[PDB]
Amino acid sequence: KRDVLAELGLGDLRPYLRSIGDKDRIFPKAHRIEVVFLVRAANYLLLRTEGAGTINMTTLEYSGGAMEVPVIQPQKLMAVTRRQMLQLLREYRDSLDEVSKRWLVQEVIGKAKDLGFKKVSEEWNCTIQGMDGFCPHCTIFGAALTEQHNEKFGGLSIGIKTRVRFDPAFATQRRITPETHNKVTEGHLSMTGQALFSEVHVEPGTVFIGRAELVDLTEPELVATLYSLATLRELGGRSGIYGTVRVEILGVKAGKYASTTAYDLAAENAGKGYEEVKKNLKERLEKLGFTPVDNSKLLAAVDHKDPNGLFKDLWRSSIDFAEKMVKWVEELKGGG
Ligand SMILES: [Zn+2]
Repeated sequence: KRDVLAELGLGDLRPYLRSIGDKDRIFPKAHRIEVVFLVRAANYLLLRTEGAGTINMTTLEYSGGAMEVPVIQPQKLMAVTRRQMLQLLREYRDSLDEVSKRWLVQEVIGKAKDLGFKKVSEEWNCTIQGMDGFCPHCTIFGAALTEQHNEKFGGLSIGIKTRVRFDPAFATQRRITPETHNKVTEGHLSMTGQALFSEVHVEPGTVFIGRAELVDLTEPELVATLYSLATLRELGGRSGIYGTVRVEILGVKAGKYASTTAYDLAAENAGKGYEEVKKNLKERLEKLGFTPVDNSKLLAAVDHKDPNGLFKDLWRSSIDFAEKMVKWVEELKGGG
């Protein structure tokens, strides 16, 4: 049958992936898959801080000196990527006919009901902001679950941590609107000036270098994660980044330890523009032992609107995880 990993150059990843139905899905394996990607601003990108300590600008140190560049912080990357997976899940849902819908209701939603989950309407939906605690975006990117989500969690707080960890994504050039009139206030303090980066306008064409580590994923979870990234376009919501981007996956590598970081890659490419960066990066990734990814092939090999395509296996994988999670909670709570 169909083998999307083989269609992409990605067959050698298999030994490193988890299998749906594995009794030990909750137990971690001591390896990771690095994914390196590019984010390019189509129009202007607007960056906004969200609370004390959040940043839009950061320093790249490199051979010729130091430059402060725009940066997309990890929790913004999380927010937009998970919001995209969620939208793809909604479109999958809306692609179902009566036959495939009953599959979802009976084989997925029903199974979730049996497992104690409360958000089990036959009309499926989840948010990014309640959450069901069993859908692919919840299980992959994480959630804080309580008795509100699952009737078996009385007196318990159950945390799912993300299995997709983002580096910050770093711009290679300081291409921002010169702006002196941002203003922030709190009580009797106010702040303005050129160096206030509460809001940043990143110029069209700016490229950011990104990296993520993907751990303990199954095949469809991995592919759907790559695909959610690759299909990012309109960014918004409440995540502090707003505008249109194009994202390209450049390469993956499995290993016990990471071979690179977004920061180092960007620093290597300080001052350089899109085409030069992409060229340099492709070479660097090859030297680092990365398997190239054909972003165009990725987009075509996955049809999230096919009722029996990858997103079916994604849902199977998610409910599998959720089952193992519930079992783990019951087996480790120590009675009661
Ligand atoms: Zn969910």
